Amino acid sequence: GANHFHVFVGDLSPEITTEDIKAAFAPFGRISDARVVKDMATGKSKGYGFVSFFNKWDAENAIQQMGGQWLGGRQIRTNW
Repeated sequence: GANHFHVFVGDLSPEITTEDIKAAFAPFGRISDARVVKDMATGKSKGYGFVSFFNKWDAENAIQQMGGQWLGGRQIRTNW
């Protein structure tokens, strides 16, 4: 169907899950999908995740606003 606008999130704490990373990016707008990439073998957090918004003037906010903000005792990268 119609494509969404995907936001990369780097430097996540290993304790961070799909539940709380969705809660951190919910204040900007509604989320079509969000997840933290786990390793297929072990199941621990790889370090990064994705958050896809419906609107672009929304992900654009989420990238600029969260660029270096603390989440789980670690500053995060944000980009497309």
